[PDB]
Amino acid sequence: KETAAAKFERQHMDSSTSAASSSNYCNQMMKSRNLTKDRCKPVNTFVHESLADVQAVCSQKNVACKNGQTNCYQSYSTMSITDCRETGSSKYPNCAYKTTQANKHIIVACEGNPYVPVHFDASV
Ligand SMILES: O=c1ccn([C@@H]2O[C@H](COP(=O)(O)O)[C@@H](O)[C@H]2O)c(=O)[nH]1
Ligand SMILES: O=c1ccn([C@@H]2O[C@H](COP(=O)(O)O)[C@@H](O)[C@H]2O)c(=O)[nH]1
Repeated sequence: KETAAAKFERQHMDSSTSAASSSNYCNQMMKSRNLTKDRCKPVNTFVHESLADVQAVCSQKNVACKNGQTNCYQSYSTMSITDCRETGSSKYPNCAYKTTQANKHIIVACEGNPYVPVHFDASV
């Protein structure tokens, strides 16, 4: 079975491009990472940095998570990210997304041993 760590990688990691994200990026990426299979996932962020760099965030700035948990960590550096947000006219199974590239600090929740990202919380 897929570990929480592997699920984070599937849902939130895209090291292959620096930013590129054509206007079509989210439409394609959300489908293939199986984020559209059962419903259209409303909001989802992909991070364009190395896995080691995103894993390192788990030892960076400890911040409160949105749900009140204490295991969130904010990256010291900005990172290349793409936000995918479902459009108003998007109709499952034809999931449609607006693609927005940005350079922001990421906030992830980390768990386990090894202590690794398991949830994408926010960007700031
Ligand atoms: O900037 C964000 C905010 C939320 N999410 C995803 O949306 C899910 C649900 O978010 P929320 O509606 O609980 O904020 C999160 O678990 C996370 O996967 C992102 O990818 N990026
Ligand atoms: O603030 C949070 C939110 C979620 N999770 C964990 O992240 C994983 C994926 O949750 P989600 O991003 O699908 O909500 C789960 O194992 C959940 O317990 C946290 O550790 N902290």
